[PDB]
Amino acid sequence: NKLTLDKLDVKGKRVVMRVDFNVPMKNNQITNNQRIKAAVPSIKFCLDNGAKSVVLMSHLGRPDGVPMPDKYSLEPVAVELKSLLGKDVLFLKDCVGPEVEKACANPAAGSVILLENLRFHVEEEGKGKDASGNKVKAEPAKIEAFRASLSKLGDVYVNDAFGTAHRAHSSMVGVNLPQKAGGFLMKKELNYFAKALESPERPFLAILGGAKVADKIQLINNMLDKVNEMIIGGGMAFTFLKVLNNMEIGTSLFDEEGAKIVKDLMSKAEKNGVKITLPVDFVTADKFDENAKTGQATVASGIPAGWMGLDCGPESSKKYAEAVTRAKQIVWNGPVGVFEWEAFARGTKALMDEVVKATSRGCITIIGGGDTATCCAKWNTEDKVSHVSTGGGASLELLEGKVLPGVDALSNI
Ligand SMILES: Nc1ncnc2c1ncn2[C@@H]1O[C@H](COP(=O)(O)OP(=O)(O)CP(=O)(O)O)[C@@H](O)[C@H]1O
Repeated sequence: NKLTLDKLDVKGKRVVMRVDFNVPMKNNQITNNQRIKAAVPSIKFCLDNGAKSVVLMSHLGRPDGVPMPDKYSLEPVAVELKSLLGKDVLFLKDCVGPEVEKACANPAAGSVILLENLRFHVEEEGKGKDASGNKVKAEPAKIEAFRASLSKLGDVYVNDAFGTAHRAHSSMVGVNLPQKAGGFLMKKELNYFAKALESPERPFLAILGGAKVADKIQLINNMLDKVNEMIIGGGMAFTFLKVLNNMEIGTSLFDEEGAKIVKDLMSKAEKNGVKITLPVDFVTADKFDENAKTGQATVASGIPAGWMGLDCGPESSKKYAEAVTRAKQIVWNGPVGVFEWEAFARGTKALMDEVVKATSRGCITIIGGGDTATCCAKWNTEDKVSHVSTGGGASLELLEGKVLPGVDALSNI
């Protein structure tokens, strides 16, 4: 279909490799390195297979096309990468231009080079904001030059940046080398998602959680065409409960736009035979705070208002468990409560326990990136589910049935 790294001859070749090293940070300290580790297999393969160089490029955060070295440098990533790889990483303070080109022209065999944040240049995204905060547009000649420069850095191109595969950015689709190969991470991610979406083992359970409904309509709709069961949890559930069940939800999140289509979505489900599991009980809070006073409510009792519901309750966890038990395949995108806070994490943790249990008995368990992946780190379960995705937005696009420009741009095999 598409050329992949396993099929690519890299011996004695400089490999310029787009990766997603857009890792969570604080005070320029990396807080989850999951994205970095995820790329190691492609990098090692290249090295073990005689690549002259591997030049790594990524964005970090949204500097919006202006240099932000004290907020968004990849320098910390170069440090973490050397540790993961047990090899030196040469960090360049830029990604394009004559000095970087000189550095990458003919490196000593086995050289690993990490470029500075691609997004310090407006050319990468093709638009951005000026240093005064005004929206600005990249210029075509400059974009071409930007792409040309990156292109100079390797003989062959590999994209392992699954997390960025939804972005038609210069580094992702604009590289002007004839051989453009998907990396092992890109391959792995797509395989699990394809199987899940094209050819699932059944029953196929989707667990969708999150705050709002409006932004998930395509996703729910598409998933309803694929799955056998769906759990809808988190903040989004209140919209369904209020509309469908007449529930009193207090101050819990309510999506007015979403409420308009909830019925239509449930109709599709019924028509398709998809069993919907909504929460039946809740952990309530008197305010939206980590340390709020908490209570308990049922759909029938209502949320006494305007208290808000911030986790599912024990009976919900039981129904969720029952669904998990039924499943031979699961895709989980979204926590079922405010997992960030211990008083409202219980539902999420229990579900994680169930998902882990399912994996141990052969359930194919796919965790969407973003918050759900974060939970995997938090509770140390990355090696206990089948797949923890590195791409939240990207994975969501696939789940919505969308094409990834980063994949499309690869060479055909
Ligand atoms: N019952 C509930 N009430 C309010 N918020 C809830 C909730 N259950 C979960 N959440 C919150 O939902 C958040 C995730 O929701 P959402 O739909 O906004 O994804 P998101 O904010 O990650 C989109 P983006 O990718 O831009 O960050 C988590 O931060 C969690 O605290």
